[PDB]
Amino acid sequence: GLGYGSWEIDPKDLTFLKELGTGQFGVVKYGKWRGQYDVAIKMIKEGSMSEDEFIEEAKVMMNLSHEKLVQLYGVCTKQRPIFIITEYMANGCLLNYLREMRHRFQTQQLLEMCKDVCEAMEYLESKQFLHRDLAARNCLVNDQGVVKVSDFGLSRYVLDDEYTSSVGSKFPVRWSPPEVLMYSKFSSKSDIWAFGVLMWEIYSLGKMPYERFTNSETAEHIAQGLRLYRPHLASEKVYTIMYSCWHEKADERPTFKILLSNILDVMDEES
Ligand SMILES: CN(C)C[C@H](O)COc1ccc(Nc2ncc3[nH]c(=O)c(=O)n(-c4ccc5c(c4)CCC5)c3n2)cc1
Repeated sequence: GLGYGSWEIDPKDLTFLKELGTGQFGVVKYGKWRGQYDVAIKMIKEGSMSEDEFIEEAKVMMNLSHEKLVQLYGVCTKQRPIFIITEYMANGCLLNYLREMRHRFQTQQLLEMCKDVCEAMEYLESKQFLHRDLAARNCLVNDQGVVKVSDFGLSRYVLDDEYTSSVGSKFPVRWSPPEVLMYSKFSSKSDIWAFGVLMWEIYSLGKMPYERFTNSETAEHIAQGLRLYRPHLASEKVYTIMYSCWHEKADERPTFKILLSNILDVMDEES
């Protein structure tokens, strides 16, 4: 209605039902939009986000529509804290889901999770849109057990310097290729590297990558040309796929289209 652009949701249309938890921008709630539609509501803590830049980017993000991407529905930006309204994913973050041993996952279920994420990433790659912080903690799981990629590009708007540089103390060192750690060279191939690490997280049922090392030690390890090794649940063919994401030379790493093809081939050979 009047006073709201196509990217803008009227907060008066929201019914708040449950608190999901706190993320790095603050509290996230579950609710309904116009009494019927499930939504998640990020409530953005004052001083945590580059809000004007995010709002301009939200316009681009809302047009990134793919079944395996958590949809941005709109933003509430007339008052602080601002809200980001997203698709609701009932089974929570992927990292926590993997760590719940009750699920007793078959490897075919783990490969399907990888395929979900790979499809999202092939879509973003086709739109020349980098995720910039791909990891299991940034994927969500719906009530059907479908995995979707969330928070694509959002690291660009984080004002906490601990997150936004290697000199910072919350930077995703363990998901980063050597050229990011050495030179801050972000590209499609840094997303590819991260996706390999995410496959490793899935097949390890949510272990921390390089779990016995510090971030500094991890940086040195990968700079010496050394890598993660094979999760017990990963077949030889699955391991080859994740390992292909870690070529020292970025231009030798596959595309998301190639990875998707490889993952489908393994699904065919292993089901
Ligand atoms: C019961 N117990 C064991 C699980 C906890 O109760 C956590 O349950 C949860 C968490 C998230 C969801 N679903 C959802 N759906 C769309 C989201 N969109 C966002 O932008 C967004 O930022 N989060 C989110 C992402 C990560 C985290 C939170 C929110 C809260 C802390 C971690 C979204 N979480 C469901 C259930």
